[PDB]
Amino acid sequence: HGYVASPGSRAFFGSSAGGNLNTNVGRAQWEPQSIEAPKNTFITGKLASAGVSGFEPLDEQTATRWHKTNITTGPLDITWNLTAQHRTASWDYYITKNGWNPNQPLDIKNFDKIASIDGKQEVPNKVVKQTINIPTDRKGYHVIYAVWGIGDTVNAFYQAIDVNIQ
Ligand SMILES: [Cu+2]
Repeated sequence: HGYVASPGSRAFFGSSAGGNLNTNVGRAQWEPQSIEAPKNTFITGKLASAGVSGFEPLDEQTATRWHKTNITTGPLDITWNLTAQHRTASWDYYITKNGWNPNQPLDIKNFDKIASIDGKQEVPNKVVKQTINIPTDRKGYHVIYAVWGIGDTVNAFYQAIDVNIQ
């Protein structure tokens, strides 16, 4: 169990620690760490919730629904907080393509992978800090999809992150 705290994930922003910057986020208000589904679950319109019961409100998609963190292109620091550390296989990061439609359901086919970090089947610390590169053809509202792949289960934790790139 874990979430991306910086830039705050869509689920994390639904919690008090995230400032309640997103409203009406279901289970994300209290447990943004709990978005767990089998690896390689990428159902269109169910990326933000990973199809998980009680997280459905996260799947709404419009240009103005969610709070964005202002960021630049180039290096971006990602910080996870893990409420329950687990042995780890992988960390994968995707971002929406230039030209994507922020008023349509999220579809993984409209993202590129932009980073992949091997977990080496070790148990990470409670705070995990990684640096990924945001490609320079992205401007404006984009969604980063951060995926923490568990080493000793068939599951992963899924974190959609709303950013405004300038
Ligand atoms: Cu867990």
